[PDB]
Amino acid sequence: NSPRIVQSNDLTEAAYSLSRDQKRMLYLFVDQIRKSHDGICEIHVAKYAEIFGLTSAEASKDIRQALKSFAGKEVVFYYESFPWFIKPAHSPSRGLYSVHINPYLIPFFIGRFTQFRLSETKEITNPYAMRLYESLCQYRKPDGSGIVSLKIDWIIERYQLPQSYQRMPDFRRRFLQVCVNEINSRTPMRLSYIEKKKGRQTTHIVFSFRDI
DNA sequence: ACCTGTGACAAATTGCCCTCA
DNA sequence: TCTGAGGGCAATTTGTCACAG
DNA sequence: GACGGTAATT
DNA sequence: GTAATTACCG
Ligand SMILES: [Mg+2]
Ligand SMILES: [Mg+2]
Repeated sequence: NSPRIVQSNDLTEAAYSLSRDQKRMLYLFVDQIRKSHDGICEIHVAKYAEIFGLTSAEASKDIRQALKSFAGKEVVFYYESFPWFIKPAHSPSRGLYSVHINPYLIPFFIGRFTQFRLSETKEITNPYAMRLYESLCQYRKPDGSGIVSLKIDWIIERYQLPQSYQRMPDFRRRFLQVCVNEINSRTPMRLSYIEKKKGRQTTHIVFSFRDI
């Protein structure tokens, strides 16, 4: 049974922009941190490859490029911004990377919490769909169902959606429908929604879900 | 002016393949 | 030989915007 | 490369 | 023929 990720709701609702590969690595960091400290973590290429059904080569490519793409990335808890890394990653041994997570991030990870097993999200491709599945997990009930109304502006400012998704039809076509379809095809969740409006503008999205 | 969706194009990402220390 | 660090790809997805209703 | 199987050399 | 350590090859 795959690793049970838990995280403070403050991270689920933080403002940041990470790729799929970066979020994948981040889940393992959160797992390492929680089992305890000082903040120094490690990643093995071959274990990553086995976890996500990747080759060693493509695993190596994903880790390396995610890792160099962390530089300058920042995290906002609503309104405080932090860098993810305080030192570049580096490899003491072949197939092994050592990373220095900002120790000031530790209390935001382990605290009003969100939890999901890693197999639920490891087939998801779109990172915004990972964000959506995390925010839905934050409201899930023991039995596996839930319902929540999210404000569109808050979705855009938390997930840092790109500017053209401020136009609602592109928001619908390239984010909402794709990430709902992905969740429904790639997780053990079954998700539906309906739109809440005010005048001509759509202001919130109401998600209902149950477990299969 | 506001809303919706679709058609196109560009930019990014994906799972691939190959090569050599 | 088995790893993994590189070097590439075509097909597909994602981000953007012009245009009609 | 890094590691271990296998022949080779004392 | 054996023993055992070793260069090196895959
Ligand atoms: Mg990859
Ligand atoms: Mg999709």
